[PDB]
Amino acid sequence: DCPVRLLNPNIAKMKEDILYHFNLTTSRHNFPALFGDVKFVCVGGSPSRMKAFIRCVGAELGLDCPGRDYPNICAGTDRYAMYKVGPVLSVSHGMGIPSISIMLHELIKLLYYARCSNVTIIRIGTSGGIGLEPGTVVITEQAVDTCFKAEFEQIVLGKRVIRKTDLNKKLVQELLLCSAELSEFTTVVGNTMCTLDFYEGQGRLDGALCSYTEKDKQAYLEAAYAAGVRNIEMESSVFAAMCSACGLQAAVVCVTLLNRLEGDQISSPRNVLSEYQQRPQRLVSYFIKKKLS
Amino acid sequence: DCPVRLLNPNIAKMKEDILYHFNLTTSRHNFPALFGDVKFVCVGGSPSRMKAFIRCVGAELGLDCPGRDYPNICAGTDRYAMYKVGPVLSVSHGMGIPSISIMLHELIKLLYYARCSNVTIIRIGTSGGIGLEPGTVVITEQAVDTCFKAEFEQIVLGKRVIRKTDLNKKLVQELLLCSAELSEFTTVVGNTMCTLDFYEGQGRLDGALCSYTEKDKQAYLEAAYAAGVRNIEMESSVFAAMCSACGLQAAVVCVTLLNRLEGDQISSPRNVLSEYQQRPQRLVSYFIKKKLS
Ligand SMILES: O=c1[nH]c(=O)n(COCCO)cc1Cc1ccccc1
Ligand SMILES: O=c1[nH]c(=O)n(COCCO)cc1Cc1ccccc1
Repeated sequence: DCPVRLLNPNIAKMKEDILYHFNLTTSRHNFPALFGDVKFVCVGGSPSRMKAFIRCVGAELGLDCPGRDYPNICAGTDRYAMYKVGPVLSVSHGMGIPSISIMLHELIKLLYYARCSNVTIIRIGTSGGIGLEPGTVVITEQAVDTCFKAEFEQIVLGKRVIRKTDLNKKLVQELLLCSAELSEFTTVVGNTMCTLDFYEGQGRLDGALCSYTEKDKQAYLEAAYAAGVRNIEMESSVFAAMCSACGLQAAVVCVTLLNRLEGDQISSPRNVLSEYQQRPQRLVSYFIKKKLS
Repeated sequence: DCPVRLLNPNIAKMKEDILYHFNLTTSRHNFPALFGDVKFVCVGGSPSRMKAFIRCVGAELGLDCPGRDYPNICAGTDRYAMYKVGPVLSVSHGMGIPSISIMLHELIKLLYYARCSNVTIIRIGTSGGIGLEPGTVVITEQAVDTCFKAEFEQIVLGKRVIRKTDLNKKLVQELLLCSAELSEFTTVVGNTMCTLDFYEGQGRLDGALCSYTEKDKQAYLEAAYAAGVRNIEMESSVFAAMCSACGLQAAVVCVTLLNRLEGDQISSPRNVLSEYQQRPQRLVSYFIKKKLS
């Protein structure tokens, strides 16, 4: 029905291709054999979260592997980790726009080389909330920039280029339905601001550098809230800009680890934080199992 | 004798500080005892390279423990890895400005809490060459942007802020003298262009997306070269800006994996690429040995 597509005429003309940061090559690896059956891709910053994710899905799907292991498909490199259980692939992306951008360029080409179709991609992550209790799960409506607009900007051969951000509306509704059925945590739908710096780029007072006042950053966070922003993270704008352009249905599901209107460091005890950290995995693995049921 | 400094008044008012992405805190770790002897810090993208680096410099210094693991000081998290031997720290930083930015805010705080002084910090890494033979090591003179200027722009509370990039001129000279004495590979001094992204951000033709022609990327690379740029990477601009601000003497030493005027993928056999990858490590460990003897 809907094949993954690239927006690059040069790919067709290449004899072989190397997915440098995955250590996978079309000369050595049989892409349709390895990945042709992939229907769900889940991505997140931490390699150990992504392995925890695949194990969670394994057990949900009863495709479980009880007493046994999920090999890292990227063994041989440590730029990203990658795991697979049935039609589900789990991929780490590190932190920040450039780190996920590289992963996405290589992932989208793998999916294309695998002859994948009807792929859903969901980012699971963590975030700072604005005016939400800690632990709230946010399903992103729009991924927005530091002016609270639905855009991703980058420089390409010296020229400022802008792409619109786009997340599948129907997917947001499907995820919300799952969350209501689960009833295990508060879930809200709102806008997610994506920044390039975690400290000064998100109005923190605890960096090595801070050129502004508590009152300054508070006015900034309030202005974000008024424009519909509910959480803050570092990957969502390029993720939304790229995935739509390539024929993938995409969502972003992040848990808030603190309320930024009240401060900058996490004051949840360790057991409570571990619980928050598995909420996006819980929702998404539940959602996948539903789809495969 | 120059202590590490912070540009943030709020730090003195905090009772404790958690370096979230290192899994270290000031209440649970005696930073002066643990890190107080640090005089050199080497940073790079890959944790496995940074572990290889510490093993290398440990042997140079006569501190090597045949049959002992170097422990990861950041055990408990997988955001970054960190290793130590005597007065040398090795820290991974992942890929891109945001990822290294997080690491540098926390590292500079750590060095401050440890009461370190006269610290030298050197980034080792890989790069795309412009008009250099593959495997050439570039000691960066100025870290430049896509206009080819020695500036780093960031958004702070929705506002553009421009900072100067400053790499220590004396340290460049010392690394150049070291390279001439070692005489194990071609070493040049030149400018290094720092881009946000890797595929379209560096004019490659092999991404999932590509908006320009081979001719247009070639012209842009030629304009970079005419402006003094000899290599291209993804972290030098923010590294230079932050380190100079906080009183660390900083330098960047990268190896070129290809010449981008010839194309975008590595023609080098993998055994050769493996020798190239070890060259910045070789130079900097040698430099540290000289400095400490
Ligand atoms: O405020 C945040 N902002 C943010 O971009 N994230 C993004 O996930 C980034 C890696 O920690 C996560 C948080 C929550 C947080 C708060 C304090 C310490 C660590 C993480
Ligand atoms: O062209 C480059 N540009 C670039 O920013 N780097 C930076 O180190 C980046 C992580 O892959 C490394 C290179 C060398 C290279 C070339 C082809 C494939 C992989 C790496």
